[PDB]
Amino acid sequence: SGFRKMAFPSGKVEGCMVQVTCGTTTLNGLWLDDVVYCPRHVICTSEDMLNPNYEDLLIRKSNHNFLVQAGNVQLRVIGHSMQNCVLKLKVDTANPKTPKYKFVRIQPGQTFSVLACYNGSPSGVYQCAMRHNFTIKGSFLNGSCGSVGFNIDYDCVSFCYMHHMELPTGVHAGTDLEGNFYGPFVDRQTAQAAGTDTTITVNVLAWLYAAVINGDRWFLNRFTTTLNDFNLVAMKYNYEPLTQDHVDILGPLSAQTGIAVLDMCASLKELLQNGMNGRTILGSALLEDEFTPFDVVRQCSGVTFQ
Amino acid sequence: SGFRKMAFPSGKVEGCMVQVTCGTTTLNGLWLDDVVYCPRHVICTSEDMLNPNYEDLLIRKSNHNFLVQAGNVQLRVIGHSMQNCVLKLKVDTANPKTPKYKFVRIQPGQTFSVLACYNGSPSGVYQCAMRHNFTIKGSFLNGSCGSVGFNIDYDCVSFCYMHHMELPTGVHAGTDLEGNFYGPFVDRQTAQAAGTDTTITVNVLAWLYAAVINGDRWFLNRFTTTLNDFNLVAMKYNYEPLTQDHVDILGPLSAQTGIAVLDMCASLKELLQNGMNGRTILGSALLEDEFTPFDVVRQCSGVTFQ
Ligand SMILES: *C(=N)[C@H](C[C@@H]1CCNC1=O)NC(=O)[C@@H]1[C@@H]2[C@H](CN1C(=O)[C@@H](NC(=O)C(F)(F)F)C(C)(C)C)C2(C)C
Ligand SMILES: *C(=N)[C@H](C[C@@H]1CCNC1=O)NC(=O)[C@@H]1[C@@H]2[C@H](CN1C(=O)[C@@H](NC(=O)C(F)(F)F)C(C)(C)C)C2(C)C
Repeated sequence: SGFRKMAFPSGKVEGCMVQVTCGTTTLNGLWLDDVVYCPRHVICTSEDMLNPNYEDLLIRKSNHNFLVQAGNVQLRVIGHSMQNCVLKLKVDTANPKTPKYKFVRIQPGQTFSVLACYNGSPSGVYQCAMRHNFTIKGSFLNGSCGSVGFNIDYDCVSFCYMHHMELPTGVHAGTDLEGNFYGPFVDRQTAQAAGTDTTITVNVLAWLYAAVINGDRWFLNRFTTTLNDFNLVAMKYNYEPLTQDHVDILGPLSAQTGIAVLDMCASLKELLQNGMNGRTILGSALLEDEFTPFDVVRQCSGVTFQ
Repeated sequence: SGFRKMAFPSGKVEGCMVQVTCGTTTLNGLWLDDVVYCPRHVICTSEDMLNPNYEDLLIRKSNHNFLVQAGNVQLRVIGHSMQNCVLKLKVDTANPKTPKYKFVRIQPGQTFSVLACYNGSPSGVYQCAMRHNFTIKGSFLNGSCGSVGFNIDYDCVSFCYMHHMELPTGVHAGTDLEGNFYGPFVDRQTAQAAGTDTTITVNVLAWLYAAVINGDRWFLNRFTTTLNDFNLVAMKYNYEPLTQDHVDILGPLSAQTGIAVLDMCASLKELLQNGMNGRTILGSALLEDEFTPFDVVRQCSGVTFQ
C-alpha cells in the first residue's frame, strides 16, 4: 500500500544527456542517435536575452562554434539547424545509449517526469503535470535549460518537454521536442506571465480513487449527482469541466473500487463546498490534481518498464 | 526557482536490479559485482510466512534452486549464504554495470530515494526519509520486496535500505544492505506495529529555509528564542528536540539567507502554536519534515552527479 509522487526511472534519459556550450553560454542537450537537441538561446549572450534575433545569431556561428561534451568525450558537430526554439546539432557519433524514443506533444493535465540537469549531468528527477495555463510547477535554476520531460511506455521513452525559461510566481515554461512552445510564450527576456490556472478535475477524482484503494474512505458520501450539476459547482471553484472522455478514462478506477464515477463526483462536490474540516486525504491537506488516472493505475498495480 | 520532492537519478541503480525466484516466490534482487542481494523470505512459501525458520529452510535449498534473471539472461548461482535478513547469492558473472557503491546504515531523519521494482524491473522512483520510529512512508505492493533505497555522492551510490514488509497504517519497514532491520521488526507475518513517530525538527527548519530562498517569507517574525525554550514547545507538539549538531548542520542555509537558526526557530514556534491560518508554505498546507538540509542545498544549488 501507500501512495507517493512516483517519477519514472531516469536511466534511459540519463544516457542521452550532454552538455552544450557556445561561447560562454552552457546548458543541457538531449543526445538521440547522431542529433543533439538543445534550447536555441545557447547562441545568445546575456545582452541578447532582451530582444534576440535567433536567425541572425545562428548565421554567425559554424559547426565548430558548438561545444558538445558527452561526459569526458567531446562530440564533433558536423551540422546544425534550427527548428522553432530548439537547435539540432548533428554529430559524427551516434549515441550508443539511445533508447526507443518518441516525440509527443502532451495536452494540459497530463503528467510527466522531469530530469533536472546542469552542465550535462543529472541533478534529480521529479514528476510534474502540464497545467491548463501551459506551465509546470517545476524546480529549475540557472543552467537547467535543456532538461527534458518524458514518459515511459514499456521500453519506449516519450519525450514531451524541454525547459526553456522561468515565469513569475516561480512557474516554468518550455517547448516540445519539435521546438514549439507550450502556450503563448516566447524565448526572450521580456514581460510575460501565465494565465489563470484551473484545477484538473479528472486528476483530482483519480487521486481520490487512490485514497479509496489505500483505505482512506472518510470523504465518501451516500449521494450521487449528474455530470451537469457537478460541473456547475466545479466552475465556481475554478475546476475544469468534466467531459465524458474524462469519465470513460476513469472507468478502470471506478470498476476496481466498485464506486461509480458520478458517485465520486458527489463526494468531491461536498469537499469543494465544505472543505476537509482539518482532515487529510492520503496525508495531504489539499486536493491533489497532479496524478493522472494512468498514474494511479500504474502506481497501484505495479506497472514496470523494460 | 521552485521546490519539489526531487529524487536521485536511478540510472546506476537500474542496472543492478535483477529478478530472484525460488520455487514459486519471486521478488527483486540487487546485483553488485558477482553477488546478488535479496530478502531472505524468497525461500518461504505462503505457509512459512507465519513462523518461518529461515536457517532451516536454507538447508533444503541448493545453488540451482535459486533462479536469477538479469533481463532476458539467467545468472548461474555458484554459492549462497545468509547474513541476517538478506541472502547473498554468488553468481558466475560479475555485473558490468556495477557502479562505485557503499553500504551505509542511515540514522532516523535522513532522506533517500527508493527505486520501486517488480519482477526485477523498475516501476518508479521516489524520495523518502527514515522516520524516528524506523519506518518509511513509501509505496509498495506484492512482489516489491528487494527494492533498495540509495543515496548518490558524485559517482558513489550509497545503498542504505532494502524493502522487506509492510506494517499497519500503510507504513513500511526494511533492513540495511547487511540485513539488519531498521527498528524492532522481524521478517515474519505476525502482529507488529510501529511506535509513535515524531516530526523531524531539523528537516522542518531546512524546508522553511527553502521557502525563504524561493520568496515565501510570510511566516518570518521579528522575534528570537533560545534552544531550550524552542525545544520545550517542540516537545508538546511531538517535535524532535533540536540539538547543537542540528543547528551546526543548518549553518550553510542560515548563512545563505541571512537568517539565524534561532530566529527561524522563533518563526517555527509561532507556526506550531498558531498554525498557518489557511496559508500555504511552498504550496503545502502542512509543515514538511522529509527534506534534509543537504536536500535543500542540493536542490537550491543544482548539485549534479556523475
Ligand atoms: C536556462 N538555463 C535558464 C533557467 C531559468 C533561469 C532560472 N530558472 C529557470 O528556469 N532559463 C533562462 O534564463 C530564460 C531564457 C532567457 C531568460 N529566462 C528566464 O527564465 C527569465 N524569465 C522570463 O524571461 C519570463 F519570466 F519573462 F518568462 C528570468 C528573468 C531569468 C526568470 C531566455 C532566453 C528567455
Ligand atoms: C514483498 N514482496 C512483500 C511486499 C509487502 C506486501 C504489500 N506491501 C508490502 O510492502 N512483503 C511481505 O509480504 C511481508 C513479508 C511477509 C509478510 N509481509 C507483510 O508486509 C505483511 N505485514 C506484516 O507482516 C506486519 F505488518 F506484521 F509487519 C502483510 C500482511 C503482507 C502486510 C514477511 C516474510 C514478513
